[PDB]
Amino acid sequence: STHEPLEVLKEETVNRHRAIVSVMEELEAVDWYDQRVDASTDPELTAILAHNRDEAKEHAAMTLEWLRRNDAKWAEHLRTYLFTEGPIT
Amino acid sequence: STHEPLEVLKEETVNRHRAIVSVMEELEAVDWYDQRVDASTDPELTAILAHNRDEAKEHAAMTLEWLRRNDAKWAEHLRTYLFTEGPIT
Amino acid sequence: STHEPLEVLKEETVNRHRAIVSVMEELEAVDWYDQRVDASTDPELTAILAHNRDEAKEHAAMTLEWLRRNDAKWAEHLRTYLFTEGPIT
Amino acid sequence: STHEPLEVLKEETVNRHRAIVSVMEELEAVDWYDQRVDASTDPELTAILAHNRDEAKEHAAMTLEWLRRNDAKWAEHLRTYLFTEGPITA
Amino acid sequence: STHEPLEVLKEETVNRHRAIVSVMEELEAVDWYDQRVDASTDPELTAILAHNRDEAKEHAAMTLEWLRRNDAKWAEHLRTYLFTEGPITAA
Amino acid sequence: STHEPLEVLKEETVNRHRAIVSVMEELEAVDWYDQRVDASTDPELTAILAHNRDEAKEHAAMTLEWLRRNDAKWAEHLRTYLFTEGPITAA
Amino acid sequence: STHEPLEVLKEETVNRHRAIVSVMEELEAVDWYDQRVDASTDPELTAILAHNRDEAKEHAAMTLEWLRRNDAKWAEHLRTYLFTEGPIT
Amino acid sequence: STHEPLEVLKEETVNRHRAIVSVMEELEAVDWYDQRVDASTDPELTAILAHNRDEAKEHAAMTLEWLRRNDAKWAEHLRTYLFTEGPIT
Amino acid sequence: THEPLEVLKEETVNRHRAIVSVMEELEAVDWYDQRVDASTDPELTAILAHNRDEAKEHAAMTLEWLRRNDAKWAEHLRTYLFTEGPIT
Amino acid sequence: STHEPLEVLKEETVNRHRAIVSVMEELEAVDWYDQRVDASTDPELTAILAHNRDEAKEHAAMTLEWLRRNDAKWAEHLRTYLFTEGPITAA
Ligand SMILES: [Ca+2]
Ligand SMILES: [Ca+2]
Ligand SMILES: [Ca+2]
Ligand SMILES: [Ca+2]
Ligand SMILES: [Ca+2]
Ligand SMILES: [Ca+2]
Ligand SMILES: [Ca+2]
Ligand SMILES: [Ca+2]
Ligand SMILES: [Ca+2]
Ligand SMILES: [Ca+2]
Repeated sequence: STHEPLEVLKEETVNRHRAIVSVMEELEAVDWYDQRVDASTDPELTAILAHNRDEAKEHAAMTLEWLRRNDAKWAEHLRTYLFTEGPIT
Repeated sequence: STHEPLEVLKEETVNRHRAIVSVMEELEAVDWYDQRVDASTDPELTAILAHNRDEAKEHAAMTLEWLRRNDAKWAEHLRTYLFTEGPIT
Repeated sequence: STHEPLEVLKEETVNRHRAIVSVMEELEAVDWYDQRVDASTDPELTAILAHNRDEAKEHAAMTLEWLRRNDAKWAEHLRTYLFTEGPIT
Repeated sequence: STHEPLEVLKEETVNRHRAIVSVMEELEAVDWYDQRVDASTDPELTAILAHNRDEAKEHAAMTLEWLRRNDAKWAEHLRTYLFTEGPITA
Repeated sequence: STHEPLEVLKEETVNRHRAIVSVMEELEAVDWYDQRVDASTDPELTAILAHNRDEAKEHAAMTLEWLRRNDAKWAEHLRTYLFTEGPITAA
Repeated sequence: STHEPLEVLKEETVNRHRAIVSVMEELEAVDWYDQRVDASTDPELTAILAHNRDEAKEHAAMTLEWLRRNDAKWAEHLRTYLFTEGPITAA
Repeated sequence: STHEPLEVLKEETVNRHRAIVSVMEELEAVDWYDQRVDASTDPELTAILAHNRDEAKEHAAMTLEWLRRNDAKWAEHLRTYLFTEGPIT
Repeated sequence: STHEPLEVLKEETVNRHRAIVSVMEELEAVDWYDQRVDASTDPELTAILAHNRDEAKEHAAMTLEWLRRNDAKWAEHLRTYLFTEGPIT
Repeated sequence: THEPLEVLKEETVNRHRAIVSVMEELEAVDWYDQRVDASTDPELTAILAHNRDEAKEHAAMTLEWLRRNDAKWAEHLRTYLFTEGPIT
Repeated sequence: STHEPLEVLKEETVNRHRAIVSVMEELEAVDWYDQRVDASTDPELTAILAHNRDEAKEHAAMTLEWLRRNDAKWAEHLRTYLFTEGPITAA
């Protein structure tokens, strides 16, 4: 799944790759589920989709915390912006 | 770029979609630049890749804070896990 | 995301499409997470990956039950084969 | 077709991957056949498409049962939700 | 799924399109199932994969017959080569 | 092109893979050409596209006969459905 | 199949697009068949693959001639290079 | 980028593969550039797109000539159809 | 385009046409250069190398168009192109 | 991610591949961000998308300068066309 041969990648880079691709996939599921929630015409399906959507958000947050704890720039940049109140830029 | 027709999607669902795909694309850049930092045999190139990598993390962090502020479950789940101690699970 | 124009599709066919593609995406996550569990060299990440894997199984099971309740041949075939003993064929 | 190198995967993981990808592909045929069934304007084709659709559902059910027999969490989560009444999110 | 807009396609062209992509997908399943059958190390799964494989061949054959009945050049070319005996590049 | 590593695939499985992906690719061409035949506004091009469409049908037919000769379930199911009359799903 | 909306494309541009992608698809078949001919271990299959390879070349040549007749600079550049002797550059 | 293992491919097959994919990519650029030419509303951009378009045609023609010189059936079939009059089929 | 053309400004769409063109020429530059290294036929190698370097030229032309038509492209290309010393 | 085997590629070819795909990806982000900037109906998001858009341009320029320094034909052609006046096709 990597762009460079594993041969040249440090173990920490590959573990971070595993986490990053996990966040990406959960983010995608969040988005597609939210779209289906809006478009669904069956309320029983809509409740299932909306539930799965919100657990995908939890999966992403758990993996993002792992990245925060194992990558200094992630911790630094996440600390600057997350859980703030003023204008983001 | 959306999976359901825009006509059935709420405005704010589409704006969250724009933010989520942005975070996904910045996450992909972080992973790919990080792999290329490891594999590059040109130090001047490596310094550029590393700089771009870490700015992609900042772009992800800003856009993520926007998601947190505009989605009740992103705020709940991010609050649960980010900058915590002890087992993420 | 549909192969035929929404004008010619029954509303229920589109709802079933929303469910099928959700299950497919959950199955993909189960598989990918399980492969990352085997390959991970960080025990914390492995624990997150395994947790997300097993919740993806739950999401699939939930959505599959919706299909079962909303499609006569899913109900027939799932009842023939699930929770059985002896050769599946 | 695996995302991690086969050297690091347990044999059982790779066999479950084979089953999972099989279920995914049968589900996709189910969805596409059903959409084609709605859109077809040839009755003889529609009958073939609907026949193939419903056998794809059967292939998926067979492979899902194998997964249930070979994975404790699949067996648990399928047990909880399949063949129930009432809200699924309960 | 079509490469040209539906407005310019004849209805029968679109029906043949539906038949063709079905056959393609059944063929893809035949091939992947057979590879997984070779590679599987679990005999219970292998029996399932092989059963699904051969049912996919049936799905392809059924849809192929529909194409044969609804397209004269399919009928011509399938008649030239199927169920023959000699070298195939000569019939 | 294979979904499992070559070192676990039997040679005959890989040859059938080569034949199957060939039929799939010719089928794709038949469909795409036929759609372009409907949409084209230049008659000289249309005649070329149709010629190519129908030669793609022949390529698929030749390769299908190889499959029939090299796989007993292809032989069985194709014999059941090709060149028949009456409902296809009842043969 | 077009990258710009059909309503802004001239009709001649769309016909050339039909021809160009046909040549591309036939070129791909020539290449893929030639690789399979080299790799095949069944002589009866190989003869079929090679027959189809060389017909895909004929299809490409035919379609390219239509393009040549319908595009002034296809005609000019093909006339410059085809059927020459000496370094192509 | 080849479909069969390089170990079983003949040297000439791999070189023709490099030439064929090059012709394919130049043809694609001709088509996409021509579509952008029709749709562009900036005259300076349009001039660049058309200029690059006609050079991609020259690149394809050069590479096709190499194929003609290095493949007897390309030579036969191009000779049959290129620079002719009357019905191509 | 990733958003509907009806919500996009006309200049935005023209910059899209330019950006995707540069991207496709860059990809050709990269693929041609890899093929130049791997080619075992001398006349082919010369064609690939010629096509490679013309794609670079196409990219340069289309980038200049962007520079003339986007103030941030002009600023950032002015900051870094043709400089001495560390790029970061 | 290379199309030829790494064995046969010169090291500078692989490093230029790393630079080129980086530029492509930053360019893609410039384009997608700008289209999202046009289409966004939330001004706080728009400000983020637009800031990110303009930093992608800087990333592209930095990497392009590296290519210019490491490739004579990039240096030649960029010198011909960048920061000029008049018809671009003629300089
Ligand atoms: Ca605070
Ligand atoms: Ca990207
Ligand atoms: Ca996914
Ligand atoms: Ca499929
Ligand atoms: Ca056998
Ligand atoms: Ca094809
Ligand atoms: Ca023929
Ligand atoms: Ca391209
Ligand atoms: Ca125009
Ligand atoms: Ca030039």
